[PDB]
Amino acid sequence: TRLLAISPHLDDAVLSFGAGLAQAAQDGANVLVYTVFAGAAQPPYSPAAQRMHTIWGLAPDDDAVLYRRKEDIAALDHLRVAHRHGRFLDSIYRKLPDGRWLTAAVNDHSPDSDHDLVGEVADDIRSIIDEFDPTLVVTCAAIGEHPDHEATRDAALFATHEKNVPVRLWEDLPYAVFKSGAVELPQGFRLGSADVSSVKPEMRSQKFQAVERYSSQMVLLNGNNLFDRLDEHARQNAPHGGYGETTWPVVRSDDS
Ligand SMILES: CCCCCCCCO[C@@H]1O[C@H](CO)[C@@H](O)[C@H](O)[C@H]1O
Ligand SMILES: [Zn+2]
Repeated sequence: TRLLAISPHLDDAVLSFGAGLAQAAQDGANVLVYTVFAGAAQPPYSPAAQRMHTIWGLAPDDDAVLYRRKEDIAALDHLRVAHRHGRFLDSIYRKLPDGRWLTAAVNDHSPDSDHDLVGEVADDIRSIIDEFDPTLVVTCAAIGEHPDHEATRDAALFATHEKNVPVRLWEDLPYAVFKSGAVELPQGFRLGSADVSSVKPEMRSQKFQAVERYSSQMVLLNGNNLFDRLDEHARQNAPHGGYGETTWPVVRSDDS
C-alpha cells in the first residue's frame, strides 16, 4: 500500500487523520504526507500575518513557516511517516493581483484567482502522483470552509480523477466540532458512505503526542481542552468506545 495524504496546512493531516496515518505505517504501508501550503514566506508580512505570528508564540517578523515546517517534521517522524513540503503560500501571505493582501477574513476577489490557484496545486499533485504512485489518496473535506482547505480538496479531486487514483476525504479536525459537516464538492463528485475507524489506544496516543509537536498551534487550537474535544467527538461517532476518525470516499455522481 502506498498512501498519499494531502494536508492543506502544517498540522491538518495529523489533527484529522493522525491515528490512521500511524496505523497505516504500523501495517507496513509506505505513507507520505504532502502539505500544500508550506511555501517559504519572508517579510514584509501583512498586519494580519504579524498578528497570527504573535498568536503562534513568535515575534511578528519571525520565519513562521520555518518554525512550522520543523514542527511538522517532528510530528510526522513521531508517527513514522514521510513528509513533503509544498511551495504554496498560506492564506496570510498571499496577495491579490491588485496588490492587496488576501486576508485582513478574506478580501473580496475574483474567482479567477481561486481557479488559478487550484490549477497550480492540481499540477503539483499530478506530478506527486506520478512520482509516488499512490494506491490511495486522502485529503481534507474542507469542513469549516477555510479557503486553503477548499483549494486543497478541489485540486486533489481533479488530480486524482485524471490519474485514476481512489481518493477519500477526512473529517477536518478540530473544525468539525464547530460545523454542521455538509460540504459542497465540485460538480460531478459526491461523497459515499462514511467509514468510522476504530483504532487501538496506542494509535490514539501516538496521534495526540504528534499533535503536541505543533507547539505553535496549541494556544489557537485549544481555545484548554483540545484533546478532550477530540475524544468527545470520536465518542459521539462511536458510542461503544474506542478512538477513531471519520472518512468518506469520493466518487463520481450519477449522470456525470
Ligand atoms: C483564512 C480565512 C478566514 C477564515 C478563518 C479560519 C480559521 C483560521 O485557520 C488557520 O488559518 C491559517 C492561515 O491560513 C493557518 O496557517 C492555520 O493552520 C489555520 O488553523
Ligand atoms: Zn488547516
